Amino acid sequence: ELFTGVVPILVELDGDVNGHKFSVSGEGEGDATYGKLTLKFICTTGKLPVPWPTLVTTLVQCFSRYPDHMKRHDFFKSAMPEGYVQERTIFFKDDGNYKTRAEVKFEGDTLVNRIELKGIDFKEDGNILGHKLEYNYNSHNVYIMADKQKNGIKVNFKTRHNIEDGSVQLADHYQQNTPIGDGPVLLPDNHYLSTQSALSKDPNEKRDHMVLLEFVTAAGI
Amino acid sequence: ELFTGVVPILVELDGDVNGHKFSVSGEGEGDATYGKLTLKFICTTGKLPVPWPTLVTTLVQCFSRYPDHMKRHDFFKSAMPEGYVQERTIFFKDDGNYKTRAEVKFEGDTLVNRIELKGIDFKEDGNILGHKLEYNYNSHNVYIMADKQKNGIKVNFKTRHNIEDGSVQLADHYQQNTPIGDGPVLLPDNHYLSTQSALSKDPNEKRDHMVLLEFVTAAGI
Repeated sequence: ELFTGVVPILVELDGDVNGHKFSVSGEGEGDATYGKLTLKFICTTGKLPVPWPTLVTTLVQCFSRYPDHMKRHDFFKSAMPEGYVQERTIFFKDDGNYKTRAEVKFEGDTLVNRIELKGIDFKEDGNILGHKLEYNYNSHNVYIMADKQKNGIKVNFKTRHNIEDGSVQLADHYQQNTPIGDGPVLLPDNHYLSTQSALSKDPNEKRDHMVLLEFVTAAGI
Repeated sequence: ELFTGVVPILVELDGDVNGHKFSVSGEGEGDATYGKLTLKFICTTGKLPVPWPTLVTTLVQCFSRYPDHMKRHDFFKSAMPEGYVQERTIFFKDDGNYKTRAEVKFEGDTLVNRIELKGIDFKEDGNILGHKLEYNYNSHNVYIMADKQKNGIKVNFKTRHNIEDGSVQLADHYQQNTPIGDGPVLLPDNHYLSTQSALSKDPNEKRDHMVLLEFVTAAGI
């Protein structure tokens, strides 16, 4: 009954992309019984130096809806409340790469996601820094696998980002998750997450931000 | 001030796909000042004989957010309250094709969308009838153009539908809109609509349905 209701989420990221240091904080809530996510991200340092969509995947998979015949496959919630560490290396096709380490654990009643992001090799004439990315998101398949020795999961998927000239900027994600606690955790069979996201703005918010709605459900078994 | 607030939407579709006759009714509301859409679709005849996502585009572009420097390009709202007729022919790659005629006009305080859909040539071993389509949606670009002689717009875009085996079912849309009223209407310059949609289910709804959230904003000028 940790995720049986509506859970408050808090997100804090500190980033450095090509020297441009910045910070983002996010508040929202999630309902795992429905896989729904609702978060609001404010750039606490002023203007975000990278497109808001490139940070969607970095800014809580434990809120996925795992139908009941797939519950022994839910590593994410099996690691709670102590948590898990999520590390990734994201390669944006023909551009830079992000490196992120995050700790997501319950801190009281709130599920917290703290991250450190470092981006490098970003072209100034590229879509990322050139801010050529459109403000929206598509649906992707997130493929999971149990990582035996490490006692975790290896996740890996590709993301499609639309550019204003119609084209699509692809981003290769290489992900890993290992629990923080020393207790046993569910290693799952191979399977995937089906995610759908929609970005918008708050009509009454003055600060740079992104409003994100997201629906994620587990599948493949 | 027709679309300056929150407008109640009502949708009614009658369909025939390969002989399978069915009906859908939808209620929701839209806020054009924000391009937000929120609708709930119930299949009034029982079980929908085609995947719910193949009907998203058929089931109200006048709710698009048109930034203010693009207002003379908003044909959709320039045709109100009398309305416009939307006709389409949608070709699903290597499968059948839908034909739809719809009338969308204001009937009182409610913006109404009545449609007649006819689908044919659908493979039973195809993704459509074989119900192999995943329950989600991506973002697309809807390209508009003024149709001179006809006094309307010719719209045309392609849609991507994810299948459960990862792959993507493409759908080619050929669209036309002509006002119903005899009064002048805004013909616009070439431009496009950026749409994002997310599908979900009502936890308390027993009947076959689809819950859709959508954000659309105009761009290209």
